Parts: sequence; C-alpha cells; structure tokens
Amino acid sequence: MVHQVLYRALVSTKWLAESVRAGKVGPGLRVLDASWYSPGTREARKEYLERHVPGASFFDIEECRDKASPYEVMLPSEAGFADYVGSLGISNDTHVVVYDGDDLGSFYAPRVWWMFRVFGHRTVSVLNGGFRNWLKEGHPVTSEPSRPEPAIFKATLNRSLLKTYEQVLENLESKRFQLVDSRAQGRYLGTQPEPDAVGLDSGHIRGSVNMPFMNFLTEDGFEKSPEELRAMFEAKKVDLTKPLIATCRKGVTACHIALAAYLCGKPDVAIYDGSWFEWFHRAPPETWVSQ
Ligand code: NA
Repeated sequence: MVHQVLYRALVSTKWLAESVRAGKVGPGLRVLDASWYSPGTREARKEYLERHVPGASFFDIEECRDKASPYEVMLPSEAGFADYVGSLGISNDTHVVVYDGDDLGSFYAPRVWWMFRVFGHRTVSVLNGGFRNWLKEGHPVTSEPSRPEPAIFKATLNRSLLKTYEQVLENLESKRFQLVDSRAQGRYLGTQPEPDAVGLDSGHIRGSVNMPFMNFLTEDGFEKSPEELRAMFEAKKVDLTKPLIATCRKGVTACHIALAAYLCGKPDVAIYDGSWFEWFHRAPPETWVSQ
C-alpha cells in the first residue's frame, strides 16, 4: 500500500474508563503503567501499587531490557519481550493501552508503544493525557492486586523501526535519513549537562535537528492535534515524506517523535535505540558538536 492503514495510537481517558467499567480488561484489553523515574526522585512501582487503573499491570522497563548491554534502555531479545508481556496477560490479539505518571502527561508510555510495534504488534495505544489526567478527571483508581492469567505472545522484530549505531554512522555520510533528537534544547546544544551519568558530555550528532519532546504536548499534557504536529515538523524543516530516524538520550523520548509522526500518517520513523548515551561512548568526537 502507499499508506498502511494505521491502528489508533491514542485512546481517551473517557474511552478507557468506559472499557474498564464494561469489564473489558482481559485477554482482549490489557493496561500498563510504564512509569520510570531517575534515581533519587519518584518511586514508580510504589506509586503503581498505591494507585492504578483497575486491572492495570506495572510494566517494569528496568527488567524488560537487555541488562547485559553497557548502554541504556536497550531492547530485550524477542524471547525476553514475549515471555515478559505474556506474563502480563498479553497475546498477539490483545489491545495494549499504556500510560505513565509523568507530571506533564507522557514520558515512558510512547517507548512501550514503540516496543510493541518494533516486536510486530500493531494493536497498541497510549492513554492521551496520562495518569495525570486520569487522576485530574476523577476516574477510578485502585490498590487491589492485578493478577492477569498468563498468555502467549510471539515477538517478531521489525528492523525497519530500529536503527543501530552502524546505520546512524552510515547515515552521517549517506544523508538518506533526517535525524531528529528529542532531548531538551540545552542538552542538545551542549549548554546543559547530561544527567545521571559519569563523564557523559552533552551535544548532538552532526546533521541532527532538535525537536524537544515536551513541545508535542499541550500544557494540560494531551497530544497536540495532527494539524499542529504537522506544522511543528514543517517549521523544523523535517519533511514527513522523507526518511526519519529519531534519537534522544537512551531511546525513550525519541518515541514521542515516532508517535507524533504516526499521528501525521508517517508510521515508518525508526528509533536509534542506543541514542546519545551509546553515540558518545562509541563514536569519534568529530561526529558530534557542542557549544
Ligand atoms: Na535505548
């Protein structure tokens, strides 16, 4: 097809609350809290245990990753992903809805949406407005235990939605793909340090453009409209008809670029999973710049 038929990437709090009330959480619909916070800040699993959407599971990104990698938040193996999500009651037929507790409204949820897609699962969405707006609207929360029945999931890597270090290095020369970095402006420019690391300089990969991820959300933490999102890409000279790689610190907020592009009808954005954390450690310093 010239354009694939895209599955809904956003669901509303009203839709999810109606679904939960109707008893739809089960093999057909699973809900995940994917929150993660930098050390010494919020407690993701404790917050989940105190308050979650009824029937939701905690998706532990610290566990569901390649823990043998020297780099941050790297995809697990197909088997690792499949075993973990099957333990949360997710099969290949399940609609997965992801949220997180970010204070603006989204941080890790798009990363898990992308993880499902990069493992061949299209039936996945994020909660528009996050747990922030679930709470603000007064929708039900519980501390009751979720105990989903186990399921079988088959994970198949879609390599078109992933980029490696080697492919990003080839792209410095080929310029086949636009490289878009979702880090905050100061970190992208090199005027603010990279946090939560030893000796990791800030700056950015030569040729990359900066689209700080929080610009995709409204002040209330909802996704901007497709018309607004398209305008943002156009004003950054990112052409949605041309190939696009998204990158950030560790491959997490880059998935907000992929989500924004998907809502504009461009599902083919690939994530540089290694991102700046891998780049700075592996690449020659001639490949990146800092103010
Ligand atoms: Na990563």
